[PDB]
Amino acid sequence: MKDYDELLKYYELHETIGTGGFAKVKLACHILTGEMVAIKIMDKNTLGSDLPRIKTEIEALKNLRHQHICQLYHVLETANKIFMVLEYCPGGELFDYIISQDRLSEEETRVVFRQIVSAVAYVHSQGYAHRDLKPENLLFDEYHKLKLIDFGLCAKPKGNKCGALAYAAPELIQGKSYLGSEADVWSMGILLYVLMCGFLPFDDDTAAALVAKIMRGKYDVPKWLSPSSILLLQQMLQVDPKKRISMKNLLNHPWIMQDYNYPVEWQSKNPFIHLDDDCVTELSVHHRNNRQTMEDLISLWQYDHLTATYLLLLAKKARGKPVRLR
Amino acid sequence: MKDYDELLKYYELHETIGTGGFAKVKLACHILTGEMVAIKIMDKNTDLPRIKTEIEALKNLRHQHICQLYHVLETANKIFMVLEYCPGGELFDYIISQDRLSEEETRVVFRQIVSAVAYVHSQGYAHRDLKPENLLFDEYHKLKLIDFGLCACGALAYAAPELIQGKGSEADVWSMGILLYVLMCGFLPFDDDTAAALVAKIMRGKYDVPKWLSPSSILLLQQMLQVDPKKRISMKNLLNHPWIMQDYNYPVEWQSKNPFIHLDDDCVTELSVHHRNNRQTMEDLISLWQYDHLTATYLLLLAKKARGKPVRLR
Ligand SMILES: O=C(Nc1ccc2c(c1)CCNCC2)c1ccc(Br)cc1
Ligand SMILES: O=C(Nc1ccc2c(c1)CCNCC2)c1ccc(Br)cc1
Repeated sequence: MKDYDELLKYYELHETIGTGGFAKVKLACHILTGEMVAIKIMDKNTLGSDLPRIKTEIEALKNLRHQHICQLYHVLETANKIFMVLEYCPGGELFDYIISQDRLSEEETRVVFRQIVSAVAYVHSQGYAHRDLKPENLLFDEYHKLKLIDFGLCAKPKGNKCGALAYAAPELIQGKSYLGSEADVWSMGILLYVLMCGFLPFDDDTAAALVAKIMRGKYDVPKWLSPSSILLLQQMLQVDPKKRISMKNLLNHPWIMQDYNYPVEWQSKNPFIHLDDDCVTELSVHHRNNRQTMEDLISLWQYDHLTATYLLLLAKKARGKPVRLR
Repeated sequence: MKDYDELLKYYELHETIGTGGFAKVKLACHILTGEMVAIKIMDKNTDLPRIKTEIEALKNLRHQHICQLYHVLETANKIFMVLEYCPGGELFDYIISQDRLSEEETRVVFRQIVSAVAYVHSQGYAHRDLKPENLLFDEYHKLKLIDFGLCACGALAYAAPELIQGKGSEADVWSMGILLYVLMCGFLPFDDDTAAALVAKIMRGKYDVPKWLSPSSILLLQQMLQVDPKKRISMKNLLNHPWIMQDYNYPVEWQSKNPFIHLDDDCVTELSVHHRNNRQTMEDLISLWQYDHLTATYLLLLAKKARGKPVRLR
């Protein structure tokens, strides 16, 4: 099977999780390292209008590297297919966690929300806005840690020139000039509300009635919400993006800090410079090449088999497993 | 979410099995019967005529080897299609995990494909996208044809020469021939890196014959893979072909075992106890086939009865 020749040199294929529209996900094992991955297989003759979104997502994931962002390891392409080798996320969607139970307690919400804030503060530090923050776009890994996905609508608000209406900021609906970041803080406000309430702050049977409600910015505060939760919600759900809470004040907000008593740690634990010597040395022995050639090659970050082997070795080291290539 | 309120009266949602663009497929449980279903969730704002084509065809087609439509729900933002549960995966996935299938195992599978397609054609439809990704295994390892978004220019590698040339039943036979080759070989008879080079190969109609293919398989492949649709084997001669009948000695049974007219009394009686009516009020309601919650409940109860479980609503 043609479209699979190159992929099978590097990965041993396990079960198909399934197929939705143009995209199939298959579990696989990276041969050199033994690590489990998810492979997103996209058919080019089915993808159509979504091809530019696929390219936008790939460009963003090449440049973003964080403990709460689903990691891209490898991009492969044939006549008919684009393959994205991605971080293994068996825990399902935050959406599934919400619908499976009545509303989350303030405490359960904070555990999850502090991870969302970490990811988004990092995205913004890199000059990006995600623009499609919603619970279907947050996955749990096997350590029950959240991983942001679906960067197909993302942009660089200060660089070279969105999704579910219920999560969209007023200024984003009305198509305004902005610093862009502020719209993601509104979407995080919506997520905070839905997590603690089990329903949206703005919802309706028609798109025109929903738009009007978002523009109005009036929402109910249920009796089970604490005063602390109400105060944070008012600061995030400001219709005026200039009056809305900054990422800086969100990171050490009293609600965020409750029970933890330290601010959100958003800085990435996974660098682009600052290579891991153990991994570089082990790659050098496998490829029978000198360390410095190896460093120069890794630093190109081509998202080829080398990028994948380096990143999965680094993942294998973080587990506690030996830093060894088979 | 308002988009999910009506659906969740009838179904308990389980995990996502796939997401691509506007389309997401989620596993679910039908609450009244306890039966598992697949739910295709389509965002209307994120292609609409293809969706309506599939729904129209599936409302009219009912067969043991066609993935069953149970229920269509629509909100402001969503179209939901409740479909037969197929946890055995794509025939495609199955083939590549085995490299290729024996002639024996190919026949078991191919006879089910011929059954589905002969029925589609009997109803005045051509499927036009027959490929191994469009054939799913159910929980009992029986094949179910999906993706009726094209009807009566799918994957070029499965497209008939006369179809590519723009000049409906004969073209599906060519596609089943491609499918027959891939099942026994594990690779395509016509393949290339560009669309123009693939088209040229299909037009010339020359392909390699691997050494492991029997003379019987080679002969059936030549009859299906005729570039001239007038020379190509008919559905009639396919149904009782010597290769088709080898381990079996009876022709392919293509007629549907899944009726629109005949209603099952046990299911009607059980639905009457849930609905608080007599028979005939219930029969008249079922016979409308609206693809509402009643069609789902009837069809799932009938399936619950086919598997040997009690004919009972929770
Ligand atoms: O890893 C993923 N999915 C997945 C992985 C493992 C399992 C599942 C999904 C199904 C649930 N049971 C456990 C096995 C996955 C990862 C990234 C993306 Br994007 C989409 C899906
Ligand atoms: O049920 C379906 N697929 C499915 C369900 C579960 C699993 C799969 C597919 C993938 C194979 N591994 C097991 C998990 C299904 C049914 C109809 C349609 Br259309 C699309 C998908």
